[PDB]
Amino acid sequence: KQVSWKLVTEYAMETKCDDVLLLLGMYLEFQYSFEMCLKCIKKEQPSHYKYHEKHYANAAIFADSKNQKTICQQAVDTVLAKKRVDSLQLTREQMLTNRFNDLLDRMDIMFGSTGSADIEEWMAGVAWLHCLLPKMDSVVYDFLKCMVYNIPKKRYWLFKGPIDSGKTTLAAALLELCGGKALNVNLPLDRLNFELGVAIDQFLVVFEDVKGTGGESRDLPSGQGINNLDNLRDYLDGSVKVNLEKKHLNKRTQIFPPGIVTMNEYSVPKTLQARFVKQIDFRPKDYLKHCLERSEFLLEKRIIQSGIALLLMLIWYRPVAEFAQSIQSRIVEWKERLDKEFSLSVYQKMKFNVAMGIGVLD
Amino acid sequence: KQVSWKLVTEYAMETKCDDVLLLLGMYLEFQYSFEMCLKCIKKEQPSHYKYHEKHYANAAIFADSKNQKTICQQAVDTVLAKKRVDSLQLTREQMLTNRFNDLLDRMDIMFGSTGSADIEEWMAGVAWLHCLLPKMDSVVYDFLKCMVYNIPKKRYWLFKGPIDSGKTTLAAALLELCGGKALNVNLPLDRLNFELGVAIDQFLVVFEDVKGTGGESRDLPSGQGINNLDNLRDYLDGSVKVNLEKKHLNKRTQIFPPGIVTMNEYSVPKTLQARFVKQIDFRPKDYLKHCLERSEFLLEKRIIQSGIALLLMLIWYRPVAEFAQSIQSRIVEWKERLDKEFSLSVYQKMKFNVAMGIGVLD
Amino acid sequence: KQVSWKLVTEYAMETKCDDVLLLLGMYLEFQYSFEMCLKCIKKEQPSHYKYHEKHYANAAIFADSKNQKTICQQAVDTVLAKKRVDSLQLTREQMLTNRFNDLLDRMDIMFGSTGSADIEEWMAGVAWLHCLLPKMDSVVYDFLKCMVYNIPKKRYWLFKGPIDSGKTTLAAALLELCGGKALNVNLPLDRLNFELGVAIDQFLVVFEDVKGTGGESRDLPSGQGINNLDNLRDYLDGSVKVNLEKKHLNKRTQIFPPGIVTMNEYSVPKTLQARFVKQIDFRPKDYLKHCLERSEFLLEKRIIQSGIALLLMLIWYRPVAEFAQSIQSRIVEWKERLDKEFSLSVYQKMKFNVAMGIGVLD
Amino acid sequence: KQVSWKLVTEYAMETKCDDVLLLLGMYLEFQYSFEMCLKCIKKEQPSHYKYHEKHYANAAIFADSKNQKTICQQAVDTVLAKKRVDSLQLTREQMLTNRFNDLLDRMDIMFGSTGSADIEEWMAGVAWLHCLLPKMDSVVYDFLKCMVYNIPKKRYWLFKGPIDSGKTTLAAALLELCGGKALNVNLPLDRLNFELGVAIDQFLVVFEDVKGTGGESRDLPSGQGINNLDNLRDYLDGSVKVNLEKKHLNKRTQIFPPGIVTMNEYSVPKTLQARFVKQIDFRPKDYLKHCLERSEFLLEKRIIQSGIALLLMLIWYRPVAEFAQSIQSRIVEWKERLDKEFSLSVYQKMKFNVAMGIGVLD
Amino acid sequence: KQVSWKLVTEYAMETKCDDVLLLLGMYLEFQYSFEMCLKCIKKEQPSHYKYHEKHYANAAIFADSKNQKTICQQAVDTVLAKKRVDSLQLTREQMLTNRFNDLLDRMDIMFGSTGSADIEEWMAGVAWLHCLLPKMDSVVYDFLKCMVYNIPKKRYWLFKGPIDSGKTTLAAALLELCGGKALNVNLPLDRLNFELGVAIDQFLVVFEDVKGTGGESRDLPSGQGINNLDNLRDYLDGSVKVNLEKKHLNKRTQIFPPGIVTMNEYSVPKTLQARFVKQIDFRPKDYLKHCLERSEFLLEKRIIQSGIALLLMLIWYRPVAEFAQSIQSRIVEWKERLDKEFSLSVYQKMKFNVAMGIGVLD
Ligand SMILES: [Zn+2]
Ligand SMILES: [Zn+2]
Ligand SMILES: [Zn+2]
Ligand SMILES: [Zn+2]
Ligand SMILES: [Zn+2]
Repeated sequence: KQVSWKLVTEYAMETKCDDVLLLLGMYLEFQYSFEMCLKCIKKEQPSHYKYHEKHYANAAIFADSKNQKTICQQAVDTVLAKKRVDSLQLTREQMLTNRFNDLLDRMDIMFGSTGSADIEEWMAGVAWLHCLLPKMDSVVYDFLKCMVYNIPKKRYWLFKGPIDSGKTTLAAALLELCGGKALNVNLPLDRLNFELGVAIDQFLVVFEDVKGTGGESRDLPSGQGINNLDNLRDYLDGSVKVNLEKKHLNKRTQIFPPGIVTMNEYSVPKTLQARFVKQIDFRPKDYLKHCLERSEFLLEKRIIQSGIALLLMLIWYRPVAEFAQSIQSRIVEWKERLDKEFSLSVYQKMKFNVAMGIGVLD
Repeated sequence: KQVSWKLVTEYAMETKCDDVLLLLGMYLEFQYSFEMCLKCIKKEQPSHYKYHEKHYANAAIFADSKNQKTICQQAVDTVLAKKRVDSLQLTREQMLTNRFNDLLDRMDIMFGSTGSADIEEWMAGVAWLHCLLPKMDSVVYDFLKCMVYNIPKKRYWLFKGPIDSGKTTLAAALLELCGGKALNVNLPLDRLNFELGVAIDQFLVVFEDVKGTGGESRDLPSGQGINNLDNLRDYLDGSVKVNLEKKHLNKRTQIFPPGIVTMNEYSVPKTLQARFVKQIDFRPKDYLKHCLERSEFLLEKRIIQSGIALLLMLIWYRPVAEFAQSIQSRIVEWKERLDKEFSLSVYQKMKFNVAMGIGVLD
Repeated sequence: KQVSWKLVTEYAMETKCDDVLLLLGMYLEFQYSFEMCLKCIKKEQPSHYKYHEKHYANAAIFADSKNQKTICQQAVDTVLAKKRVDSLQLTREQMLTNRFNDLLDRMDIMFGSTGSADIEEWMAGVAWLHCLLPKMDSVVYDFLKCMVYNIPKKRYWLFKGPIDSGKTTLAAALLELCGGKALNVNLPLDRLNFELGVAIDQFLVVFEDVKGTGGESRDLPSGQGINNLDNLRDYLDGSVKVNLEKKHLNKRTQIFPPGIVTMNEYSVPKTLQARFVKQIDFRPKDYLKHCLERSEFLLEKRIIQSGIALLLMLIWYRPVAEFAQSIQSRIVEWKERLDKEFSLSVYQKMKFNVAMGIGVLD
Repeated sequence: KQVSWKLVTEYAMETKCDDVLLLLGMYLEFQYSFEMCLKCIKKEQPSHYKYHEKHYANAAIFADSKNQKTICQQAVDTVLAKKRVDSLQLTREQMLTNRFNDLLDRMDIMFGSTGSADIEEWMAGVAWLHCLLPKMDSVVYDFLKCMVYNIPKKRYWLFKGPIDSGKTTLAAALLELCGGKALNVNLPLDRLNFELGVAIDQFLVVFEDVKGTGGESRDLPSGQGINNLDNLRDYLDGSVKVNLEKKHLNKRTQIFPPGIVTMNEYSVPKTLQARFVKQIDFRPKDYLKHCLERSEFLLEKRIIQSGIALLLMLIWYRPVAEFAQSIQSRIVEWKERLDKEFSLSVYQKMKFNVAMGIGVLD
Repeated sequence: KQVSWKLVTEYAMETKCDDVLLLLGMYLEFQYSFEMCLKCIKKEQPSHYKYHEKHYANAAIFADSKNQKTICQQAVDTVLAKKRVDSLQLTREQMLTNRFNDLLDRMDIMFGSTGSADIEEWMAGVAWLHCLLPKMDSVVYDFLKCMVYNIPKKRYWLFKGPIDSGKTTLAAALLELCGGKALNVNLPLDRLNFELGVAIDQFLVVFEDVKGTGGESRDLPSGQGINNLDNLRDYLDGSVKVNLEKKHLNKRTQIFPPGIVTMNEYSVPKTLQARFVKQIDFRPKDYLKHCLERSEFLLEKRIIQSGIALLLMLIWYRPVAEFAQSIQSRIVEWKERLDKEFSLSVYQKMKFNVAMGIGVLD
């Protein structure tokens, strides 16, 4: 009779779906009676089995509409219209809490009744990560406060180290823990601005492997990335706003996002150095490598690079009140979960096993 | 049933909202009953709580409308249309007063009971800023008269100074007080029109850190800024109109905007120098530097580079009749609030502190 | 009167038809009575005769409809939408089984009573192919497990060999058995992203004939392939996601696909070599060469490079349980047909022939 | 009342019209009573006088429609939708037969009651062509079987010869006899792919005048075309499919089409040579030139370059059963036509006249 | 109420109006009553006064129509559609007669009672032009026959001469008499296709001032024209079709148009020279030069370079039967008017004047 465009927009806003084709393809699965849906019975996809029921009726009418895409276009624009509002209205801590909430939804399913994730292998990831840097759980908390506070000339951390030292991994988990885009400044001074535009609306940015000049004697390729950063002081310390680009034309004007610079031991100009409020030197450690050699699951399952392993470390080490009021109920809920499955002496042993480089789970 | 396109346009026009996705996002939040509206109950957004009730009805119908996007378009074209009308019809002073009303709009909120802004700190900034130059409030006033009057060969100021000397800060605060855009002219003589086109319809312009080839011994980079500036004499003194490029074509033909040129102490050709009606030299001052070290909040909350700090200086030093008739009543309103809050002896101790380099609030 | 958009979409969805002009072309052939339909009477096209009757009615109305094109669009967006859904929700094994069902779909037709394919010849290809490498069926199986498992640093195979050595053939057959795209990386270090973007949503990738600067004496060209590969270590071992360029912008962010690298015997940097979990060397064999000279049909009917030849090898050598539960019944169906058609002693004489270099069917 | 979009699509599909403007302009000529049409009475254009009658009525209503182009747009898309189907469904021999049928329609009018063509001048063209190469009629048949069979590593012929030797002419008639696009590989390695995309959906391709390096001593310009061909082995012998481009993005992936390479006597690398299954050396012959000097009509009327002269040679020399069943009825029909107007001794004399270089028709 | 789209299309078709904005502009002038129409009363525009009355009614309704633009579109597509039809169906002579009718259309107006053209002056031009070359009217006639016949290797004329020698003038007059475009080939060998594409659907072409590298001593520039021409032998002699580029792609495939080549006395390669069926040499003549000095009106009113001057020469010298049957009656009409206006003895004195270099009207 008359397809309800509203319900479709609701489903989209509930699934957080900003892809028109992906929305179309999912709403259409609902057109079949749920009174038999195996996707639901078998709980295949949460984005499906939690809405099929409610939307059967409307999806059945939807499958007969003459402009299903136009409808999905408005549902999507709605998700984007909201993503644009929060962009200007939400505070940074709220930005961070939403990210956090989205990661918990991911964790709720991973370690749930209908999920594959093995939490024991993920706490092993926490043990390995907490052995990568001293007072690692305090570091992540600090980093998070640095990013949310986002204060001029104190918004960037510099990860320096050889390859396979750990900065890339920690810098990756940190990225996913907060949401944000990595960028590449090892480009020609004219190709730069396009890349810099990527950081639009982002919470944080990670300048992956910035290459410098000097050090070719130590087998390190000369690049202009370091040189470009020293020319992007305005961006890094962000005291005033900046104009960002995309679509071959100027878009947003804002405070460049705070972040991390991953580097490979190139000499740094004193003017560049001064832009980093914190520096972390990573050196490859033998036991850590050996631990992995005897714990393939941490790599093959991409656990130690996952921002989830870091959120997990927080929930496990950090005091509840350190989180936002709004999300604390969900945090205590996970602490109890965790505390109920792992004792301290068990988690501690995992850390001991890493130190001995033998296999977290031995 | 029958959504009102004019009611949405009203909302857009009173929010000065030129963003479609944003307008859409804002409006859809009014579909919910405002009775138990927390956003209103907590008064978290002026652009929301001030209009939710009046638009509840309309928004609720808008929610079930099939072309929400199209409705928002017309509302935005109406706002762009109004801005196109002011570009061609308001006097520069009417342009400056609207800008002032807008900043004031923020001040009511920042310093309101919902805002988080500390007015003592923003007055600490007036004091610090008032120690950056001799007779600073008169310096600001003149600039303003200069910009509004926009008179041939007497519309450009040259801020010359080392680094961390204040020119960047004052040029930034001035940029925000009047509206306008910063421009980079240290570019390829052909990738110039690109940037010069950003000046379209802008009130004033600021060429930041113009660099010259001449000079190098004193540690100053190359850049072609000075060079380029000398080839834009017609844009600078504005005796006749000019053709500005944007959208990768020739849009607006207008008198190029007045403004400032920030520079780092190079050799300025006589022909270029003759283009500036006034030139200010900034030399690093220890007390101002030490003072910041002890007055972190000035930089951390981006106060000294705010056009709001400067608007507070005019309201605090200058007489009412100096403002546009249309706004005075609002200024007087502020003077009183301010005079009720700070004694001249208090404000004076503040400048004394900056003078002794010890943080304004001691 | 009132054409059914859903009936056309059904037709499009069951033909996996993503082409609009093509869908339109197909559907308009159903407007004619199927009673005296020669295309059906002669069963010349599965995508036609299998659906003509069910769609006669609809097609006849479609013929007098004013927006046939628009109808076809939605039907295509529905198919693209389904493909967008599988990209994000199927496991790699479910991806491999669909691919297998499709190839099987062809096999039913090629070897059917309407097809022109000689099954003895395609079994001559299994034999020839089974003489190209030791334990070839186990080699194929592993690759498959490798690709499906897509595990960090253990997802790339290196096919190294001269020319006319078999690597090109096997890499082509393997490419068709799993789906995927061939890629050329011997390009300008900037005209690279272009090609790397072709890997988007693909199941596996094949970098064909990667060339290196090192080496030249032995008559091998220059090319920058090896060079480039070494700069794509992150795309190869797939520990973390990557941003792929297509449409002249940044589309999909995904784990780069697993695959093969075909190479012509250059010097492979240790850092690059460490990127391949397995390496196969192909050396020209006389009997295989002579055998082709006498087994023209193998090359002339493009059989040895077919993924169909290889699917026939798995069905012929491998046990049922090795296949996905969902498909086995169809394989068993084929095994029987095959076992009823060829005796092991016959197939063995075939390999003996390839061994003596005299054409498989003597 | 209501314009019949269907009839318009039928006319378009009957005229094989894929040009919207050309369709619009022709359907509109039908709006006038045919009961007086001089275009019909005078039989000016077959595309007009064979449909005016049937379409008057509908064209009269058409001339009053408010969106004649939208209608013509669907008629066209229909012709393209069909051209796309046959692209995937028709066999190569059917592809060739359709071409053949289209050439007969052209010949039916040329030598008909309302046509200008003089068949005697066209049989003179056949006599001249059959004197250009030994057993010429067997050559064309062979070439046609080579093209239809389209077998890997046996799909290309190489025409080598000085200028005005005859390869260009024969290669042109062959092109038109089969339908297909010529391409130019004498382009920069980066401009290549654009050109190569032209061969999409084509029956055959003709690489016109490929220039090499070496031979500048014999007054031959150095080019990179030969060099590019040796880099297009995959394309030439076509054992596996290839990706083709257009519209600045990737389109079809298919077996590159078979064809001819016209060359000017440059040395050929043994690796390139091996790609041509046949080579034909053309040497300018005196009597042939003299014959033309005394037979201007063969050139001024473009007869010896016309694919029609070749189809005519076939019908005249070849046995009916050598053609496809479907088209034989039409072939015997032309043989009788021909046999009724030209005796063997007459045609033979024409061949004798060419040999003597004096004028086919003397 | 209900505007007629066909009536507007009629207006567009009879004005040969291919401009949308222009058509719209013209039509809206008919909405006003034609009773007191001054434009009609004063007969200032044929494209106006000749149709105002018949369209008053329609135009008045058109004025209140909501989609005037869309109506005009169809009317223009109808005119473009007609032109697309003539491109493919008229004989070159029918093309030349339409062109002649059009120029004649102007002549009726220029020399009418509303026009400002002095016919004595335009006959002064025939005389001057008739002294520029021996047997000029026969020279014009031949060119015309040449162009219409468009016969292989006999379609290009070479106008070779110094400067101010007449070649430019005659080539311009000839260009206007037949229709066509001027082309610049002294360009980059890659920015050539651009210009060559302008020849699309044109009747004849004129390569103006082709320059050669050879030669320089005699004060002649460089340019690559001659060079390029020699690489376009296939475009020049038109034995086979060619692919022309426009819209930045490959549009029309056609026989390249016939025409003239204007040149300034360089060295023309034999291979290039063989491309011209006729070559005319222009050498500066004093009397012709002096004559202009005293016959300013010839240059000032752009008469000697007009195709109208030349059409007047054919009507004045040539016999009726030489024209197309379809137009003769109109020519005879003109001959009489002309013979009634000028005696042969008068016209002869005119040539005598040009001969003595003293202005034709003395
Ligand atoms: Zn379901
Ligand atoms: Zn509210
Ligand atoms: Zn059928
Ligand atoms: Zn007719
Ligand atoms: Zn009028």
